[PDB]
Amino acid sequence: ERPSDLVVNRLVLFVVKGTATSTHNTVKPLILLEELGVPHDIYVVEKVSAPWFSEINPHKMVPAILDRSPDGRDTLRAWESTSTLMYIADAYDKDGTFGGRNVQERSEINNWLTLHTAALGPTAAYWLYFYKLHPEKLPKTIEKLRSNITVQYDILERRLNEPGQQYLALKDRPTIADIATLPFAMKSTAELFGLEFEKWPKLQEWSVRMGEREAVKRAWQRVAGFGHGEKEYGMLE
Amino acid sequence: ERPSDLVVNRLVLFVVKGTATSTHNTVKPLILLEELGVPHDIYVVEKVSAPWFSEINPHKMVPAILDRSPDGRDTLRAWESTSTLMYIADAYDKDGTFGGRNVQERSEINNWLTLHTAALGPTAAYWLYFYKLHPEKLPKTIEKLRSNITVQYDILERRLNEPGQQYLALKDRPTIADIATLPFAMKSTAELFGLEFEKWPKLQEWSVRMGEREAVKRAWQRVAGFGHGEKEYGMLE
Ligand code: NA
Repeated sequence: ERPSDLVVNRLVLFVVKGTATSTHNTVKPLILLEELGVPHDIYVVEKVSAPWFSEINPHKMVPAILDRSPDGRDTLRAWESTSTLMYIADAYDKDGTFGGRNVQERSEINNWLTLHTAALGPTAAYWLYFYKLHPEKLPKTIEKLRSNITVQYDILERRLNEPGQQYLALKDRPTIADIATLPFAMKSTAELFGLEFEKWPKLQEWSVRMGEREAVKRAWQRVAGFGHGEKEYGMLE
Repeated sequence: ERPSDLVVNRLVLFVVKGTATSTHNTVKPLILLEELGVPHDIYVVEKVSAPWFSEINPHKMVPAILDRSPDGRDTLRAWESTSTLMYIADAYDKDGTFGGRNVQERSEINNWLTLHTAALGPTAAYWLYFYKLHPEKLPKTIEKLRSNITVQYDILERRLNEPGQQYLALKDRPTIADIATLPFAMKSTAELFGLEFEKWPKLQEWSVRMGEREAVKRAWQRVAGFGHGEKEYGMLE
């Protein structure tokens, strides 16, 4: 059984209480929702281990989405942060401004999106798990993961050093690839991993260029705030 | 400089010499090519570290694809196995048989495809890295990765126990989510991880149903043989 305040009249984004370590994945769909101006509600999950929530996301994590299918026939769900980006793009990015307009664009967008999904994303998640959550401290494993993060920053830097390459996928404009990558490829996160972000100057420039976008600023301010307003948990107003 | 035998007249799939542990990602786009009957060449890479290959895939791994743009005027690329699947479906699966025919299908395909890309895939990759490749054995790290594989198997098993859920994403037919998951969710790979696959009966059943598809059989038989024929490295005839 779902909670009584969980209703789907529009896209619902599931998040947890905003903290330094709880927003790096949930901010991704929120950025895209802000960029596209998609109507959405925010649901602050108290316990991701709750049975009702594993019905939405069997991986028991945020972000998750419930939305009405375009024809209204189904309650669609999206879970995994990359999958929330693909879903919002598919349902709402009519012009492929973030999703890609043609096969050529999508080919690079899916390359840089998947690189994050498969490499930087999971490495950073394992780095954080072993550094902070694992009952035993495994410093050899932690150091290898931190080393793998520098290799991923090395790839992103090489790409942003190519002529006219202002963004990861496309030269001209940011895509879901850029949105997926940003939270793990900015100064505060690099500082968390124990790295000096200035060592990747084009990547740092890119992070600032992205950070200056109004949608991204609005996303960061809101995700930090979720659960710390008049409502602690459940559907926000 | 690019090798003299590398030309893009059609889709070229980049692979390495076939072994039990070198083919679980390259097999994914090869299954989809076989399923759709996409004309393609195979290129056996001697050294993924070779500077010419890093210009194709900066992550210096297989699989990677070079192919002609829709209009045939330009060359495009896909790299990361999941990205190779998304590209082939975009360019060649116009009926959305494997890519998904609508927002509802694609929502579930992208959920189960991204779960593999973000969770089982990277976990299996780190497991193999620490188990064979890393210069010192780290048994606690390997144990935790193994345990995380069982948690991914538990999620897949829960899904395939849902009434009528014959495949991971859709009830009725396999998609790129199934193709992506299979190599890391079959008896042989389970045995390699030191797991008893019988503990996940619906997952084992699904693996056998996928394995009985002619395209999946053709892919497995071909990928094992790359680099063992009359031409060891370069463009196969
Ligand atoms: Na089943």
